[PDB]
Amino acid sequence: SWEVGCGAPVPLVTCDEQSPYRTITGDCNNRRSPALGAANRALARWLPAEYEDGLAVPFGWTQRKTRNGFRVPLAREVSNKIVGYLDEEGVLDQNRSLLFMQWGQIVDHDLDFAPETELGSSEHSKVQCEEYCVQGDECFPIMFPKNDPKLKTQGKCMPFFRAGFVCPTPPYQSLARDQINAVTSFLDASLVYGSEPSLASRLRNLSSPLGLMAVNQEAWDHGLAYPPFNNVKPSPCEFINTTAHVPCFQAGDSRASEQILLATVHTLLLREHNRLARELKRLNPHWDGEMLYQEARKILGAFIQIITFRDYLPIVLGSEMQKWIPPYQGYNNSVDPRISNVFTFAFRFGHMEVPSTVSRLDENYQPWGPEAELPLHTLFFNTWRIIKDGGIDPLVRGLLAKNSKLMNQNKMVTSELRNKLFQPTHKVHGFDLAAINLQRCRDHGMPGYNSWRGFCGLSQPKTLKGLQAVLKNKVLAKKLLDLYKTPDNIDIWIGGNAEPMVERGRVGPLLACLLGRQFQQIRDGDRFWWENPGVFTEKQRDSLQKVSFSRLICDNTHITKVPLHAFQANNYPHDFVDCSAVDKLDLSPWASREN
Ligand code: HEM
Ligand SMILES: *[C@@H]1O[C@H](CO)[C@@H](O[C@@H]2O[C@H](CO)[C@@H](O[C@@H]3O[C@H](CO)[C@@H](O)[C@H](O)[C@@H]3O)[C@H](O)[C@H]2NC(C)=O)[C@H](O)[C@H]1NC(C)=O
Ligand SMILES: *[C@@H]1O[C@H](CO)[C@@H](O[C@@H]2O[C@H](CO)[C@@H](O[C@H]3O[C@H](CO)[C@@H](O)[C@H](O)[C@@H]3O)[C@H](O)[C@H]2NC(C)=O)[C@H](O)[C@H]1NC(C)=O
Ligand SMILES: *[C@@H]1O[C@H](CO)[C@@H](O[C@@H]2O[C@H](CO)[C@@H](O[C@H]3O[C@H](CO)[C@@H](O)[C@H](O)[C@@H]3O)[C@H](O)[C@H]2NC(C)=O)[C@H](O)[C@H]1NC(C)=O
Ligand SMILES: *[C@@H]1O[C@H](CO)[C@@H](O[C@@H]2O[C@H](CO)[C@@H](O)[C@H](O)[C@H]2NC(C)=O)[C@H](O)[C@H]1NC(C)=O
Ligand SMILES: [C-]#N
Ligand SMILES: [Ca+2]
Repeated sequence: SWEVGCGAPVPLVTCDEQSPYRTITGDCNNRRSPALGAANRALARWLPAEYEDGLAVPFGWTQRKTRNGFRVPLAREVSNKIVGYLDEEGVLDQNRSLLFMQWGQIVDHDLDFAPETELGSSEHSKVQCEEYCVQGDECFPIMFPKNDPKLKTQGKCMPFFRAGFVCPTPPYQSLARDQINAVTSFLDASLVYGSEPSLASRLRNLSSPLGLMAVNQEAWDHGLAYPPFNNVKPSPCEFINTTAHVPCFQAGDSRASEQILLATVHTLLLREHNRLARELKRLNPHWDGEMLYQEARKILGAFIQIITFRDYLPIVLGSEMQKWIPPYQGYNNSVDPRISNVFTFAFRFGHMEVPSTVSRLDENYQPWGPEAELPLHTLFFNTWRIIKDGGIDPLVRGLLAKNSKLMNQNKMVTSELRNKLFQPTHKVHGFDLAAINLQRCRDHGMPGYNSWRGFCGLSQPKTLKGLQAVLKNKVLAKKLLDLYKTPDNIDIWIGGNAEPMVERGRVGPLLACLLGRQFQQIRDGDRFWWENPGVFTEKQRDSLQKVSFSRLICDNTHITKVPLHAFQANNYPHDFVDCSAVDKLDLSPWASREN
């Protein structure tokens, strides 16, 4: 191999060795190997990278060069021919709330982020990629095929910059390109507390010794908090309505404002922290701020794991859950906690669960005003609809009352995502998330579909008839091969999502496998898992088993009617109960009795 230790912005420090608290960076989780699982290191590889030049050039870069003998089809074309649909009727998941979608994006943002290459602060490279669609260094444009309506209207391509890689970020050359993960691999609520020490400090309110998180001083939501505005300008959130001039929210993660519902749950998590921090002061008045913040931070993270593994994963993986995530047996120092590259694509199954509209409901769960129901596209980087149009209560009710989009082989990704995506850097509402994913798959050097089928010990179709049988769909199998020419070349993202769903889950055989393995590893390899003996006490754990998202809603909003089981489609009011019927989190076990 080569250089068993490359790396940059890898910061400060080494282990307090006996501290009861996680680092912010993720360091010191594992003792023998302290960097394992930290932020700003390469995504792990379960299989060797597959580039056009075996080193870094993505398949589809140089156009005389084929992959296994054939030209790779354009990203946008695979989007246009296989991913899109018009009829939004009957596309909803009859047994999964919109919260099911939303929680996936959170967990996801807790685990991974491969940021786009920068080297662009007063640059025209950003422009050479935007204005001329010139493929070059880090610019790897998504061209439009002939007859694409976007030609007549936007340009010749959609800009697109490659993701960042390890040793440097400028050119480089020596070995195989590995993409960076800028967040910690552990399910540790980093999307709330940050993954950098610098950032994590800024988010805190270090004026009062109460272990609180910095909150907004310009706007309030019925006496309830809002995360602070981010003051970098230009601001994406400002651009979408210059008259309101409302900036994006500032949070542990940089994506918090990407879409209105993600910002919403970001606020719930911010509010639960401060809530905990002051409930913990009540009980332990001697405690100093640092201890409040840290104990609060520990409880909250405990919260995100419990919800994720008890309530979310079982209805995603389904009958495939037990196969991959057997019951807990304690921490295993030999297990690699790092998020694999391919995961960052397998976990994108969620993109096909995002419905076309977002609704605001009143106190009786009725349409909130004349413009209650909004197009998803008008909500990307939209924070003014929250601050200036209702607060989060109308949105939380939407989450609870409305359905997610069911994945459908004939209706994959909604046009609001496939045709009208807003990107922070740019100005237009016309990017394609489906096309970007596909392009990105090649950017990261993903192996194909069959290499992954194999990895997981499933069959590897080689023929139109073979794919037919796997996909249980003739027309899909036919469209897929007309474009890819062989099942070997199909991109992991679309290839994985095209499979029929497993019994009682929301993904198929190949996806269940990739997702399962990863989640089994972050749990078995995390020294601070909430169930691991020593982290919490008998008594503390016992109380933690009682948490639920419904409760999270009750303590932190003015919604008084909620479902018991928030992840499944619930109807109002039959399925809704009073918050007073919902198990609370008993923090008595956190009291420290003296002398
Ligand atoms: C708008 C977007 C969403 C909803 C309205 C949305 C939703 C999800 C869900 C529900 C996911 C999982 C259950 C999920 C996973 C991942 N996404 Fe993501 N998403 C919206 C928009 C975007 C955009 C834009 C990107 C950037 C893609 C790129 O490569 O440039 C994006 C990415 C991802 C992603 C990769 C994260 C990473 O490792 O960098 C997921 C794992 N989503 N989305
Ligand atoms: C940009 O953002 C502003 C919000 O700052 C949006 O303006 C809002 O527009 C509506 C009407 O178009 C105003 O509401 C009106 O009055 C009452 C509500 O009290 C209602 O009953 C009426 O039917 C009507 O809807 C609202 O007050 C106004 N907000 C302000 C203070 O300007 C605007 O629509 C956004 N424009 C863009 C570019 O999206
Ligand atoms: C909508 O999704 C619901 C959420 O998963 C689902 O509820 C699930 O119902 C089954 C009932 O069979 C439960 O699974 C267990 O049931 C019994 C225990 O009574 C066991 O003997 C079984 O082996 C199995 O372990 C789940 O507990 C329950 N899921 C959750 C998370 O609550 C509904 O059935 C779905 N509704 C429709 C219409 O399909
Ligand atoms: C850091 O922590 C500070 C201490 O909690 C916090 O200051 C407090 O801010 C609240 C809310 O803005 C104020 O409480 C309320 O005051 C009257 C009620 O008497 C209301 O009319 C207000 O609207 C408000 O809800 C307190 O006045 C204030 N506490 C003190 C003693 O100054 C800071 O806001 C926190 N800083 C950040 C950036 O989050
Ligand atoms: C911790 O997990 C590891 C990793 O799976 C397990 O290690 C296995 O150990 C056996 C010998 O006992 C070897 O044959 C395999 O190489 C390992 N499994 C694989 C495929 O990685 C181990 O079971 C766990 N250790 C403890 C103490 O629970
Ligand atoms: C994710 N966006
Ligand atoms: Ca994390």
